[PDB]
Amino acid sequence: EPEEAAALYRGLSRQPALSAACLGPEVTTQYGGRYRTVHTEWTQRDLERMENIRFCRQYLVFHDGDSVVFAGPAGNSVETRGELLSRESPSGTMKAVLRKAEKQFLEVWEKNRKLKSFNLSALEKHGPVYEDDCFGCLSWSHSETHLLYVADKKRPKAESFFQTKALQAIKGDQFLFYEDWGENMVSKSTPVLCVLDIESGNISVLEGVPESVSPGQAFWAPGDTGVVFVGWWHEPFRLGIRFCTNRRSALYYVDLTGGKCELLSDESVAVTSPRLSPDQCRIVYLRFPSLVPHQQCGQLCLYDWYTRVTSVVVDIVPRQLGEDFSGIYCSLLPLGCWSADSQRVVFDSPQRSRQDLFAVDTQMGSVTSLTAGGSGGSWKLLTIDRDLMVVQFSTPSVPPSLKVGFLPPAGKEQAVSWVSLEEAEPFPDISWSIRVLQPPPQQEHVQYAGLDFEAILLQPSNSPTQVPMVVMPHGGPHSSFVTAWMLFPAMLCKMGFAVLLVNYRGSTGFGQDSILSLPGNVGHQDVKDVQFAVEQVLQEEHFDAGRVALMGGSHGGFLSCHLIGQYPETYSACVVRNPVINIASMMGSTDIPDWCMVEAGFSYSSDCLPDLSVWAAMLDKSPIKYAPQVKTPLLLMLGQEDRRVPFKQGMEYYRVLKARNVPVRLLLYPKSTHALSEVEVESDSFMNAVLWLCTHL
Amino acid sequence: EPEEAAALYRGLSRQPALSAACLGPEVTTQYGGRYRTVHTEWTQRDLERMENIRFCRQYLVFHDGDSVVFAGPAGNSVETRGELLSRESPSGTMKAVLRKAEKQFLEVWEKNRKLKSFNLSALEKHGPVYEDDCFGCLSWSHSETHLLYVADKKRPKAESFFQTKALQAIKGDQFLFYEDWGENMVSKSTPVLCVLDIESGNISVLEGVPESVSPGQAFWAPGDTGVVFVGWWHEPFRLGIRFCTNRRSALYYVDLTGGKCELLSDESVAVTSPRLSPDQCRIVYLRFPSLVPHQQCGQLCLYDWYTRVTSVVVDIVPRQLGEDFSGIYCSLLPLGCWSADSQRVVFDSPQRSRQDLFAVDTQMGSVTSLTAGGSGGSWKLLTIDRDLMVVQFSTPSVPPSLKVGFLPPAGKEQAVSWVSLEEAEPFPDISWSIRVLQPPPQQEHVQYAGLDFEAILLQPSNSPTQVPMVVMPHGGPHSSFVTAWMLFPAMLCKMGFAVLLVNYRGSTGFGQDSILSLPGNVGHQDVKDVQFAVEQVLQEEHFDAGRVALMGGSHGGFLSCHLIGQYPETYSACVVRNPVINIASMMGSTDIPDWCMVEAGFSYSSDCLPDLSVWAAMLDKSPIKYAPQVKTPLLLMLGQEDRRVPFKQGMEYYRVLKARNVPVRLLLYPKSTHALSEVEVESDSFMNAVLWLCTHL
Amino acid sequence: SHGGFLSCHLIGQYPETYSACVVRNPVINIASMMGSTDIPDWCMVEAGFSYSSDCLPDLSVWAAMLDKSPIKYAPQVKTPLLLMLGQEDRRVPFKQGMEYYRVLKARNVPVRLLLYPKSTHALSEVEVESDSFMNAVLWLCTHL
Amino acid sequence: DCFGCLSWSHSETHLLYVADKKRPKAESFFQTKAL
Repeated sequence: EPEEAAALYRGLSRQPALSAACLGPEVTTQYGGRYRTVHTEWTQRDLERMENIRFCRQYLVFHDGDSVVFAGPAGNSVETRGELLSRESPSGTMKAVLRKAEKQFLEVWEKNRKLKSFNLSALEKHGPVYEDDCFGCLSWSHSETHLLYVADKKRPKAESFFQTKALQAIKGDQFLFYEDWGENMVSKSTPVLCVLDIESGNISVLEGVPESVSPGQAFWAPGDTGVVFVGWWHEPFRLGIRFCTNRRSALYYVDLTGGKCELLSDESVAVTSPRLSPDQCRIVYLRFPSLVPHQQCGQLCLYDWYTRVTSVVVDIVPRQLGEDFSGIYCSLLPLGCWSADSQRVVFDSPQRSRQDLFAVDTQMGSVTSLTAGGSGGSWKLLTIDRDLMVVQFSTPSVPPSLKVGFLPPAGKEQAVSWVSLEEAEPFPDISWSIRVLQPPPQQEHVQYAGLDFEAILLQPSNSPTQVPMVVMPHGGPHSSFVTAWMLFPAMLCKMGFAVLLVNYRGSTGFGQDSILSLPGNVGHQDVKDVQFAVEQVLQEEHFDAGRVALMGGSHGGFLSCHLIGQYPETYSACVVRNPVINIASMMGSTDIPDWCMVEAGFSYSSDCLPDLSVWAAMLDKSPIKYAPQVKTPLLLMLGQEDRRVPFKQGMEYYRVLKARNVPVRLLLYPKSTHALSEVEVESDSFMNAVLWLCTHL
Repeated sequence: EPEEAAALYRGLSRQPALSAACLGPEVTTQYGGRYRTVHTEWTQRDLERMENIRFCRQYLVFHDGDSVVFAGPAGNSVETRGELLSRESPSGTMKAVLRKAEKQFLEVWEKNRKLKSFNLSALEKHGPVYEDDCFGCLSWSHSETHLLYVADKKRPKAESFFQTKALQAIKGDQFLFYEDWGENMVSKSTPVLCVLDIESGNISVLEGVPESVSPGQAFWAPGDTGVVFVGWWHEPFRLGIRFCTNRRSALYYVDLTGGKCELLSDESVAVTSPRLSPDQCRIVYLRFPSLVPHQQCGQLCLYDWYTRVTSVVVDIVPRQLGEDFSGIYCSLLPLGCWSADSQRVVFDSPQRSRQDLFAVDTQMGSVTSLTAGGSGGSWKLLTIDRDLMVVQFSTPSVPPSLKVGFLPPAGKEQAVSWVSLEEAEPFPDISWSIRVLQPPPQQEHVQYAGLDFEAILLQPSNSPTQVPMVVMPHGGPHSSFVTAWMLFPAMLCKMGFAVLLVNYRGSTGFGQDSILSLPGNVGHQDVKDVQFAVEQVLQEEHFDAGRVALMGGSHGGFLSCHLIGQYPETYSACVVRNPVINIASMMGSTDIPDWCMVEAGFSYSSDCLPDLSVWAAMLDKSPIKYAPQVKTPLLLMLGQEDRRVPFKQGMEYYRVLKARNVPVRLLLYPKSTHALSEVEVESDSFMNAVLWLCTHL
Repeated sequence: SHGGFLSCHLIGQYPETYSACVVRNPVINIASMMGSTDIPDWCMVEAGFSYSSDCLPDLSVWAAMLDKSPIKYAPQVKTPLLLMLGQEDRRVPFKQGMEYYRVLKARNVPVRLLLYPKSTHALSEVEVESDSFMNAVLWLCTHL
Repeated sequence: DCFGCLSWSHSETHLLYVADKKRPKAESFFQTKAL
C-alpha cells in the first residue's frame, strides 16, 4: 500500500549525514584544564520543501594532553545557505568563505564581525569559481595575508555583425565551441590559479603554467615563495574526469613572480592528492602507474623538499599483504593526514567488504590497522590535528555516528580509545552477514587462479517462513559495496524482503589481480559469478525460490539485462536505471570512449578508426543479443540529460521488448542527468521501484 | 572630499549590533564543574551586497552557583537567512523556528536533526504569520506538546462576474476595502490565535475572542487550561499602533474549548507586556492610565492567579523618586524578567540622559538601581534565567559590548560583578559630556515651575581653535537621547564637528510633569528651549559662532523649520527628513489624527468636524507661517511611501522657498516609507547630508 | 545534411580538387546514426536492406553500413573545413559532426566548428541563420 | 501543416479543428493536502 511505503520512506530518510569537520585552537583556563572545539557539517533531505539542507553544529572536548576527559554539545543546530567553500586560517583566528548570494562573494570573518568582503564578479578578472572536488581549492598563506583559489579562464568579448552602436569585441565569434570536462562538469573548460591580497584587494592570475595543462589542487610552498599544483593534460582532447583516476597528470611548482614551471614527478602516469607535512619539509601523494582501468590500486609516494629525492612508501598489493591490508583504493587523502611529529600518515581504505583506518610510518614502511577485528563496519576519517582524530562510524543497521580519539604513540596504534559525540538509534529489525564464494573450476582463467569473492546478506531478524529476495550487483565495474548505512536496502529489508549485494571478481579492495582479471571478459564472467552466488544462497538459506528480483544501475543494470536474457526462468521482476545496452553504438556518443575499448579487450588510442573486428567483438558482448528471449516484466528509469550513458541505450531495449508485447514500464526525467540526485526525482524513482517489486512479488 | 567620507563611513558602519540572547540548560561534569551555553544574535550592514545580515554566535560560561569562574567563546559565527521567529523549549531540548523560504514553514529541531516541518501555506487555515513586535508571539506548552502563535484571519474567496468556468466564491467582492493598522503594518487587519499540535499536525483557530478586538502577546495559562492574551480595540476604526502606547486595550483569558472570554483588568486604560512568574502563581504587566499623550510614565501592576486580587507595585513618579529613579518609560519587558524565587523583577529604563537597570521587589515595593554612579552609559537587559543576567553596554565613544552577571541576594543588588564576553575597541578621538540647563523665568508656566532640561555635547579630543557645531533636537516629541552608541554623531565628531543633542522639556525620563508640560504649547516653548541651549553653549564653550548648523527629522524637522524661520541670522545650513509643515492639512491625511488634536491643545473625539477655531489654532502653530523669512540653504529628504507624515508637507515648503529663489536641494525616495531604513537609502542620505554640511560650513 | 555527406565523400576521395568546405549538420557514420535518429528506416533503405520492426544488429548489415560512410576516408582529408551544428537536432544527432571534428583535429588539420545550443535542424532562427551565412561567406572569401 | 486544419460547416454554424488529447492529472506521493 502506497501510504505505508511513504510513511516508511519519510521515517528512513529522516536520518542526517555527516560531511565535514574541523578543529579549533587550544585553550587553557586559569584553573588548569584544557579544552577545544569541534565543528561539524551535516546534510539532510527535506521532503516538504524538496531540498538538501545543510547545517553546522559544534561540540566541546576537555582533554589532558593524551586522554579525553569530557565531551559535550555546545549549542543548537544552525542552517546555512549559499556556502560553496570555507577554510579556517592556520592559526584559527579568521575564516574565509565563498558565498553565492546571482553573484559570488569572498568573505573574511573574525570574532563577531565580517572583517572583509569582495565582489569577485564586479572585478571582472575571471569566470565562475570552481567549487567541485576535482579542481576546487581554497588555501591560506603561511603569513595569513593572501588567499589562493582556482577560477574559470576569461573569454574575449564577442558581438554579432548586425549590432547597432550608440550614435573591442570580435564579431561573429559568440557561438564558438569550448570543450568541457564531461559529466557534471558542464561549462568547465580551462581553470586558472588566482591569488588575492586581503590588505589591498587586488586579484592576480599567475603566469607560467603550461599552455596545455589544467591546474588544480594547489597549496602554498614552504616560505610562501611559490605555489604547488597538479596539472591534468587536456591534449589533444578532454576525457571524462568523474570517478576516473587513470587521467594523465603531473605535479608542478611555480614561483609567484613570472617564471618557468618546474616538474617534481614523472610525466607518464597519474598523480593526485598532495599533502604538505606540518614541519614544511616533505610532501606525500598518490600515484597510479597504469591508465588502462578507471580504478585500481595506487602507490604512496614521498618527496623531500630539500634533498629533492623521491621514494615509494606503500607499493602495489597483488592479492593481500598480511591479513589486514589489501592496498590503497581511495582517491583523496584527508586535508589533515599528518601526525604531529611529521612521521606518520593516517588514512582509510576498503578491506574486503568493510572499510578500515590505517596508519603508515614513512620511515620504515609498515602499515598498521587501527580498527582490525570485530564484526565489521564502515569508518571514515575526517581530520587529524595534533594527534586528535575525528571519525564517522556506520553499519547496515545503524545510521552514521560521530567519534573522536587520540592517536597512540608509535608502535601502539592497536589500542586507540574512542569517545562518542553523537550516537544514533539502531534498528534491531535488520540483520546482516557476509558470505564468501569460491568460483567453480570451470569459471577460472589460468592467469589468475584461486580468486574468490563475497556478498552481503541482509534479512529481517525474528521471522516466523519463505521469504522473497532482491539481488543487487554494483556499478563500476571497479567498485564495491561496504558494510555501511544504505537507505534503500534498509527499506527493502524493513518491508519484508531479503537483500543480497554481490561483490563479483573485479571489485576494489581484493587486490590488483582481481582488478586486472575482469577487463576483456565482461559479459560472461561476472554474470556467471552473480548466478553462482544466487544459486548458492538459495540452496543454503532456504529462501523462496519462486520470488527473486533483480535491481541495478549503470554497469549493474548492464549485468541485470544479461541475466534476464540468459536465465529467463529464474527472476520475476527487474528494475534498471540508465543501463548500458549496446557498446558499439555507445562508443561514439559517451564522454569516456576509452571505457568501451578497455572493457571490450582492446587498447584505446587517439585517432582510432572503426574496424570490423572491434565492432563484432563489441556487439558480441552486449545484452541486446539476448533481447528476443526476455520474459520478465521490466521497469526502466532514464535521465534525459545524461552525458556518461546516453539515454537512447534504454530506448532501443524498450522498443525491442515492446515490439513483442512484453510488460514494460518506462519513466523519463527531462532534467536529471545521471544519478537522479534531485530529491523529487530520487523519491519518485524509489517509490516506483518499491511499488513495482511489491506488486509483482 | 567624497572619498575620505566614504572610507570613514565604511569604517564606522563596520560595527555590528546585538539583538537577542538566550540561555541553555545547566550541565554537570564528572569532575564536578558546572557550565552552560549562551546564544546571541548579531546584525550588521554589508555595503557590497547592500543588506542587513544576521548571524548567531555562542559562548560558554563555567560557574560555581553564585560566581562566574570562566567565560569563553565556543566557535565561529554562522550567517542565517529567512528566520522570522524562534523560541527554545522550556526544558531546552527542542527549538521551534519560523522560516520564509515564497511560503512559510514551521520547523521543530532537536539535537542534530530537523525533527518536524509543517507547510502552513498548504494547510490553508489562515493568512501570513505576524512576525512583528506588537502582535507577534510564539509560545510553547508546559507539556511541550503544542505551539501557539498569531496569524492573519482568512478571507472568503471572490471572483469577477465575467470569469469563464470549466465545461463557492462571492462575485464582485475582490476589491473590498480592508483597513490596516497604519505605518509599517500594511495588509495587517485582523489577527487570530492559532494552536498547532506537534504530534498529529492539526491546526486550530481558537473561538471565543470578542468580535471587536485584535488579540496579541499571548501565552499559555497555568496548567495548559487556556490562553492569556491582550486585546486591542479596533472600533469604530483603527489608529496608528507604532510608537504609541495610548491605544485602548485589555487583558483576557479564554479556555481551549469553546467558551466565553474572561476579563482580568479594567477596560478603560492601556495595558501591555504581561509576564508569568516561574512558579506559575502571579502575573505582572504595564498599565498606562491616560490616552492623551503617545508616550508617558507607566505603572507596574500585579495580578494573583488564585486570589484574583490586583495591586500596584510601582506607581507614577511626578518629578523624581529619590535620586536614581524617574519612572518606567519603556514599552516592553524582557521575555525573561523574573528572578528565581519569583519575588523580584528586573528591567531597564531611561534615567535623565542615561539608561539604567532597576530591580523591584513585588512584596515591599522598593526600587533599587544596579548601575548607579559612574560617568554614564547605556545598558540593555536581554534575559535572566536562574539569576543569570545577560546585558549589553555601550557609550557614545564605545560600540556595543556584551556582559553577563549574577544577581546578588535580596538587599545587596548594589554589588553586582560583571564579566566581559565580547568587548569593543574604543575611539579615543571622541569626548562627550552632559550639560544641565535651567530655563529663564519668562519661559515658565505657573502650573509646572522649576523644571530643567539637558544636552549631550560631543567634541573632538585634543584639538589645537574655532570649531563648527551641529545641533540636533529629537523627534517625538515624547522621546529622548541617551548616552549610547550613535553612528552619525560619531562620524560628524570624527570629521571635525562638535555635536549638540538637545533634550528639551517634554522628553521621557524626567518625570510626568515634563511629559504633561509640552502639550498645547508646541511651537514656542521647545523652540525657545533649543535657542537658549544653543546660546548658552556658544557663550560658554567658546565655539565658532559663525558656523552653526541644524539637523532633525519628523518633529525635529518641525523644530528646525521654526528655528530657521524665527531666527534667520543664526544658522548657516539645515538638513531635514520627512518634516511636519502644516498641521491643519496633515490632520486629514495621517494615520494618527489624534496627534494633531492633542498637540494643538484640544481633545480628540471620533465623529469630529472642522471648526474655525481649531483650524486657526492649528495654522497659527505651523512653521509655514514663517516661510517668507527663511534665508538659510536647505536640504530636504522625503520618502514617497510614508504613511505617518505624508510627503506633500515637504513639497509645500519646497515650493514656497523655491518661488523666492532660495538655495534648496530636494531628494525623493520612491520606496522608502518613513525611516529610510534601507541600506542604500540610508547610506545615500547620510552621505548627502555630510557633503552638504561640509560644503556650506 | 545529405549534402554534407556528399561533400565529405568528395573531399575525402578527391583531396586535390577543392580548397575549402562548409557543412551544416552532416551525416558521418550511418551505423551509429541508425540507433539514435527518429527515422531509422532511412538508413536501412539507403544501405540496401529492407526495414522491419523488431530488427536486430547483424554483422553483414553493420559492415555494409560502415563501408558506405565518409569516415572511412578521414585519414586522407586535406582541405580546410567549417562545421555548423545544432545541438537540439533530432533528425541527425550532432555527435556525427563531433566524430569527424575529433578525427580531423587529431591530425592537425585546419578545422573551425560552431555549435548552436538551441537551433534544431534548419537553423531557421534569424540570428542563427544570419551568423551562419556570414561565417560561411567570410570563410570562403578568406580561403579563396 | 501535417495535422492542423480549421473547417467551417456548410450551414456556417459549427467549426472543426484538431487538438492534443487530454492527459489525466497526476501528483507526487509526498504532496500535502489542505486540512
